Amino acid sequence: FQSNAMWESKFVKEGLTFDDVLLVPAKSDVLPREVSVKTVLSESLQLNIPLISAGMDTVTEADMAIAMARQGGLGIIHKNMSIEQQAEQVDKVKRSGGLLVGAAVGVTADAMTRIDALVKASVDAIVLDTAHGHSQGVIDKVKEVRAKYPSLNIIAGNVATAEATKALIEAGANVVKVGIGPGSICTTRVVAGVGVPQLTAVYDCATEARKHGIPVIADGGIKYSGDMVKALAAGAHVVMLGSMFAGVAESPGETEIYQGRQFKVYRGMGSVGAMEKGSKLVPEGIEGRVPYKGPLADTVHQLVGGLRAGMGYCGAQDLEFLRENAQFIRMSGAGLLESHPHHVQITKEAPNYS
Amino acid sequence: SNAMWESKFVKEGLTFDDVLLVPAKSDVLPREVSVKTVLSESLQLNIPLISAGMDTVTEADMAIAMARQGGLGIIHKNMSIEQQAEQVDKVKRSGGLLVGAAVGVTADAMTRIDALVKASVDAIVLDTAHGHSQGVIDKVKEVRAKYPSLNIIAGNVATAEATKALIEAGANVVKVGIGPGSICTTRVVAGVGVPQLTAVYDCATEARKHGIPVIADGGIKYSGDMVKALAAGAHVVMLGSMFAGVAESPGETEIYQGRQFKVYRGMGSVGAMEKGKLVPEGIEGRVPYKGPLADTVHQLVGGLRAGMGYCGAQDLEFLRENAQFIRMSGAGLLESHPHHVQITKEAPNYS
Amino acid sequence: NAMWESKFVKEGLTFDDVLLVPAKSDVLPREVSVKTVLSESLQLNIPLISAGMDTVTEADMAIAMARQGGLGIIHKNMSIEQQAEQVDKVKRSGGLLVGAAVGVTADAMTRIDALVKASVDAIVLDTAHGHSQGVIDKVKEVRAKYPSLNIIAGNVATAEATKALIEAGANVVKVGIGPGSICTTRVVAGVGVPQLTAVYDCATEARKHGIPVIADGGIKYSGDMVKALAAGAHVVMLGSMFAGVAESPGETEIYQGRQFKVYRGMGSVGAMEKKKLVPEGIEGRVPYKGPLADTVHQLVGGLRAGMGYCGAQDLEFLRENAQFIRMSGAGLLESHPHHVQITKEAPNYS
Amino acid sequence: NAMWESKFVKEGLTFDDVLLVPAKSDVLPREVSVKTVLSESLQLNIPLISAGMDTVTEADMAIAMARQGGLGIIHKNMSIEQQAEQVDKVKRSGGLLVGAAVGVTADAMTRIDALVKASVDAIVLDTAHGHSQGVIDKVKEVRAKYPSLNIIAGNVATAEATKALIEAGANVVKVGIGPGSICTTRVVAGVGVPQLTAVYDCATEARKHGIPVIADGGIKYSGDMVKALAAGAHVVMLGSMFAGVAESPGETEIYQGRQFKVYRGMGSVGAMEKKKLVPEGIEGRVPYKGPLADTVHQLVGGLRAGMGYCGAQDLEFLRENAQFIRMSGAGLLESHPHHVQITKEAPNYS
Ligand SMILES: C=C(C)c1cccc(C(C)(C)NC(=O)Nc2ccc(Cl)c(N[C@@H]3OC[C@@H](O)[C@@H](O)[C@H]3O)c2)c1
Ligand SMILES: C=C(C)c1cccc(C(C)(C)NC(=O)Nc2ccc(Cl)c(N[C@@H]3OC[C@@H](O)[C@@H](O)[C@H]3O)c2)c1
Ligand SMILES: C=C(C)c1cccc(C(C)(C)NC(=O)Nc2ccc(Cl)c(N[C@@H]3OC[C@@H](O)[C@@H](O)[C@H]3O)c2)c1
Ligand SMILES: C=C(C)c1cccc(C(C)(C)NC(=O)Nc2ccc(Cl)c(N[C@@H]3OC[C@@H](O)[C@@H](O)[C@H]3O)c2)c1
Ligand SMILES: O=c1[nH]cnc2c1ncn2[C@@H]1O[C@H](COP(=O)(O)O)[C@@H](O)[C@H]1O
Ligand SMILES: O=c1[nH]cnc2c1ncn2[C@@H]1O[C@H](COP(=O)(O)O)[C@@H](O)[C@H]1O
Ligand SMILES: O=c1[nH]cnc2c1ncn2[C@@H]1O[C@H](COP(=O)(O)O)[C@@H](O)[C@H]1O
Ligand SMILES: O=c1[nH]cnc2c1ncn2[C@@H]1O[C@H](COP(=O)(O)O)[C@@H](O)[C@H]1O
Ligand SMILES: [K+]
Ligand SMILES: [K+]
Ligand SMILES: [K+]
Ligand SMILES: [K+]
Repeated sequence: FQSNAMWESKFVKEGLTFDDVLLVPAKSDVLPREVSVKTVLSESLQLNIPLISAGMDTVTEADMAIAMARQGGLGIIHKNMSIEQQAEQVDKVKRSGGLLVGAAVGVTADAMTRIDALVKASVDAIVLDTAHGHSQGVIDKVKEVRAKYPSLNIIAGNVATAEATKALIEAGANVVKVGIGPGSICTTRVVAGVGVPQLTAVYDCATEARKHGIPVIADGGIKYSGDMVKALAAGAHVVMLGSMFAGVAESPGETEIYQGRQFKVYRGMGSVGAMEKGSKLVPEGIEGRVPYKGPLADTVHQLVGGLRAGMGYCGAQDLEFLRENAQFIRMSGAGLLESHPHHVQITKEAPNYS
Repeated sequence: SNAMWESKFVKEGLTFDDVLLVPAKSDVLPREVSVKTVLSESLQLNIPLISAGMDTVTEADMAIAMARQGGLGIIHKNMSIEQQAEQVDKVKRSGGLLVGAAVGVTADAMTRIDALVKASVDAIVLDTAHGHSQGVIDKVKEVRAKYPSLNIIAGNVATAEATKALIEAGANVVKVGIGPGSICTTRVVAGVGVPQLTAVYDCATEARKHGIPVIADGGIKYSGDMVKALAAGAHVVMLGSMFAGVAESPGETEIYQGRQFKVYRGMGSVGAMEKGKLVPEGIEGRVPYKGPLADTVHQLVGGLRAGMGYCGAQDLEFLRENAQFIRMSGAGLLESHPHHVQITKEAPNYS
Repeated sequence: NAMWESKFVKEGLTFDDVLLVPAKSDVLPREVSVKTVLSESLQLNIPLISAGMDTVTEADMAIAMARQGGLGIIHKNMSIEQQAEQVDKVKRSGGLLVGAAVGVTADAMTRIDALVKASVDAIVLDTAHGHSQGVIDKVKEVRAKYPSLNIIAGNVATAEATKALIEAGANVVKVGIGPGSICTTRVVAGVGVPQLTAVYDCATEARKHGIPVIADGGIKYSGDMVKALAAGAHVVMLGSMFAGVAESPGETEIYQGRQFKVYRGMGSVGAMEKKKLVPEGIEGRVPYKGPLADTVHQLVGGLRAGMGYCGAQDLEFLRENAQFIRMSGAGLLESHPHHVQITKEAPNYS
Repeated sequence: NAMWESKFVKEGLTFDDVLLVPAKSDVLPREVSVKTVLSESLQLNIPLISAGMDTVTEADMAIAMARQGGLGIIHKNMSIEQQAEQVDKVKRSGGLLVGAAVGVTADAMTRIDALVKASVDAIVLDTAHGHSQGVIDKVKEVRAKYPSLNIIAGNVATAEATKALIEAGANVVKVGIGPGSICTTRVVAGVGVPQLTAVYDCATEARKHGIPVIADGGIKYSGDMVKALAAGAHVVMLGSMFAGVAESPGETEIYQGRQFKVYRGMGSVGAMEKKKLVPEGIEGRVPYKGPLADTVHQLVGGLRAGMGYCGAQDLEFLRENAQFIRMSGAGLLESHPHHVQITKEAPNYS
């Protein structure tokens, strides 16, 4: 009947994102240079740094995955290519000294065929990427892959609620990817009206996944290295970055001079440009440019450096302590203005602030 | 009694940019969801879109295009009674299409309604600035007593009491929206308004008891705002600025800075009132030319279908009854839009 | 330990935080009564007062304001003789109501005596901090010598300060610490109360004694005046919205083909000159708007629209029954015109 | 589970989130006392300390700050002999008070020995994270060797951190992690506390031991200083507001016809080289302001006006009695001047 308790709970929940909070410094006994940033995603997947490059056609291919793995991270080779081409990218990364590599797979009828070639190429993890992870199609596809490959690392997403996280874990997924709408090139929340603020989404999903011993991945919305520290402190084992990697030298594509500086193309996989590469349509992403940042090593050094400093401020020896003990404090828009530089004209741009 | 003095600053309101829709378990794909909606027995739409009854938005060509897309058009009342009845008759002659017409609360209101009924209009829109007026209530009772089977759309209102008053007067559809229009200054020049998402939610809460649908009119800037309006209790949304740049809109295309634009102004603006001193409650402006209506409608329905898919809603009734929101700050809004990226090209659904 | 734990308890609201809730209405906007009674000998046909500033109100402004049904406050940045002649000029042109600003100094009573001889209708004892012992002692001194004189005291922003001035003998209290468009008090001194909360807090106290309050400062559109009156104020005082009017002092200057007029705070460097100075105001310019009658028509028109939305037959009903709803910053962007390139200016929105 | 469920419970306020509520005042701004006592051997006529940065305070700045009634902290980006000569130069200029900054290294004890022999008045054991064991162990090592030396330890932003440094030997605590105008700690590390909540939380613990705190960073206008003192701080520390005066280190540059001075964070690349460093500061420029005396007069002038609004005859009354009121971003826009095109620059606003 009309006894709709859902009607009066429509506007009950509240959500927080990175710019809403700060990490509260605590007693510390460990220097930043001696903290442990290693993380374990499964029994056959350990990362020395908690950084994964996104599986997008302007972010990660073979050269990016090789450079990411040599930094201690992981690269997800995108799926906007043929099955044999993607397997050739995976095989190229594997032969380069026994490095880790991942590959993205869509939820289509041809998914099992693509996963077969990736497993034959000795892929370490597949990423069942989709816009709405909490669908029956993704759930059924996780179970079919789990039955065929019991020892394969499966990364499933994207989700933003605890119930969605529970459904993917009991379907076979050993890693859950969190993020509906936070991406720098994403318009899902604008054209569809759906999303969860990324920090609340990471906290709600990690709350459910910690009951089963499953890690979660913070995917999208990270603009500065401090946002990565907040995502890990909110419960995530590892973060996935797109915009902060699209400008590095190992990224696909060359440099074009724009506004007098070198720029690189960065576009969403749900944009018009990306969807036509693998084919009106209602897009959920945009196309654009990010500044050129030189080699990947210089960017990863700044990222890890900011994490080590933040863990020093919080007294975290390893990521598990930060995940379980770090406390936040909420601030208003005025607090954000105070957090950034203010009332001073910046002359030289810093390696970690633009 | 100091009850009214102590409750002045108690209520709180939310707009579209304050909230997001929470994803839920989904068994349906966006292309297999149903966007149909029923306002009454004699007024069913294939898509939940109504074009605003404004002189720069909807005339005969716009109403014909809206109906052939599955929606509805409201012929504006800034014309003679014979001209509005003739435009209604043109739309009906184009294949029995659904069409509406706007009527004010004046002395010639019944005369204009008499001519619109003879033209076989499908719905009368008694539109006024303050729907919670005694004159508006009396007019609805005067029309309902004369035409017991006529679809009467009354507005605009923004509170639960006003919704109950118009329903008890005879209105079978209620229009919600005081202030949120893109060309509206009512909240600025008069200080009166209710945040549109809270207004829709409060009016639908009262209207759902009596089985009366509400129209979310004004404030919609992207296709995601329409999803939030329907999820908040609205059966159908009304759009103005989203339809002004469409080729089927009345008025020719102007050239400004080489680009193509179309005039868009509020019915309470100075220019609109001089057509048919003054204290205006709207402004006059221009919007970019968007081309044929079919391209704009495709993007709007596509975002709605994607939104219903995220929420696991097969039909619009499930969205109204089950969709949950989450509140966010301004920082959440900035995260929701694209950010820290130099946009290269404009998207079809993101301007 | 109670004062230490209550430092951050209070919350405050301003005009852009709220909207008025429409209500059942049986009255058309052209039927409403905008009259207001400040005292037995001070009745206004419109709830509008022009601020006592040297770029807003002099003889010509006060004459035009009073003819529209309002009131003008002649500023005090002039000699006693010159201010007495300004007041007499307004009285000699039809017997119009007029007010005059007076500061708290040793010269205060001498200036008040000349204004009273000029048949001034209301003295505005305007100071930066109305909640001081010097201002209170001055109000008792003036009321003792002039029992029938209308005394407007300010500025204050708390219920405690409102009660102190009423018990001192003031019959009208002026509210506003910081919200002025040219004011920097909250920036340079860190002190203030959000104007809508200040009006409501002071009106809550003043209504117990049957004393009206003036909402002074922060009004940038006609809708802000409606909110201030609905929050408990009997009348509003405007500065920036009258500084561009032709009847204001100063000439019109043209900048990039558009006319402007000078507008500055009385605590700015320029006003007090007319290194050792620490100002609490800035100096700037506002667009030229032409005759006062056009601005007043838009102002009263916007008020009549708002009173119609609220079902207020008179200002006393709106003062006691109007309800607000709070909104965020996204609600403010929705309230203003948005996502449309504005082609031409409106007479009440620029 | 308790630590997991309390992650997002606390809420923090900054300067632009609140205003000071005006109260009854029997005291004029010119007759209030702005003196403060940090310890028995460190008393200041005005509550101003210039930051220990290579673009803010050296010998000339500390001399001018001391002659104005404040204190200057010699930065540590120089050899031990250079810093001792700078401290000695300030002492030779009429027995003026001077402070010196010291880092937490193995060289710290040797640097402190040379500063003590130069008759330094207070050392500033400054570091990025004052709530670490190395900073605690260093304070205890310095306190044991110099029981009468004024030790200012920081930086911190938590009551627990304040207690740890107090029990280690520090008689003055410096509050501030993030709010600096040139600081990017909160951006690149994600760590910080809104400055006004940090000052209030740390002063809450410090006052239970009779220990003063220093509000360090985030002050953009004179009103922010009044809020920091009213939040519980005995004295404020300024960097950006002092870097543009003549007495600060560096020389004047020209940019777009105006005069500027270089101002950079000590955690910036330029300050540390004086691509392996991960900086927590930026390099920039600030407009030239002239002699220090003109800036100090506007700062103290804002404090005297704010204390007059609050009815605080001394700084102790302001810390113990001043009440705040919270406001939204709309209230912040009302606080600043608005809807008026500013024509002239005020000596205390932009
Ligand atoms: C004012 C700032 C912020 C600043 C100034 C100059 C330079 C810095 C740099 C950029 C170097 N960043 C920094 O040192 N970050 C930091 C972060 C977290 C922690 Cl826990 C620590 N912990 C230890 O504290 C004790 C002492 O040994 C310190 O040297 C350090 O090793 C340090 C920053
Ligand atoms: C990263 C994003 C957002 C993105 C990337 C590339 C492309 C897209 C596009 C723009 C194509 N939009 C999208 O797919 N929208 C969407 C919306 C709502 C729902 Cl419920 C679904 N549901 C189904 O999920 C399971 C699987 O069947 C999927 O194929 C899908 O049909 C999809 C978006
Ligand atoms: C805001 C919109 C959409 C708008 C559109 C065109 C024009 C207007 C104008 C600018 C004319 N302003 C308006 O009419 N203001 C208004 C304010 C308050 C009240 Cl109470 C009323 N009451 C109505 O008076 C007339 C009659 O319809 C009565 O029945 C009653 O409803 C009207 C505004
Ligand atoms: C409208 C403003 C703000 C303004 C207008 C013109 C000039 C001013 C100036 C810039 C001069 N600042 C000012 O006076 N600041 C102020 C601050 C705090 C207090 Cl407590 C007081 N107390 C007053 O001392 C003198 C005496 O009148 C006392 O009775 C009492 O009123 C004054 C400001
Ligand atoms: O076009 C798209 N629409 C919505 N989300 C996208 C799209 N393309 C990439 N994403 C997401 O955004 C993430 C990277 O965004 P960023 O790191 O914040 O710039 C990816 O890992 C995806 O999860
Ligand atoms: O001038 C006016 N004043 C106030 N509201 C108006 C005016 N003109 C149109 N509207 C409203 O605004 C709606 C369209 O606004 P939009 O869809 O946001 O651009 C219309 O359907 C009316 O409800
Ligand atoms: O310089 C000043 N400092 C602080 N407040 C002022 C100053 N000058 C005028 N005001 C106040 O600001 C009001 C007008 O401001 P406005 O109408 O909002 O622009 C006046 O009536 C005074 O109450
Ligand atoms: O580079 C740095 N990183 C972080 N904080 C800094 C740095 N340099 C100075 N600070 C802090 O910022 C204060 C001055 O900043 P300001 O007065 O707000 O502009 C100093 O007293 C230090 O506490
Ligand atoms: K900062
Ligand atoms: K986004
Ligand atoms: K509007
Ligand atoms: K102001």
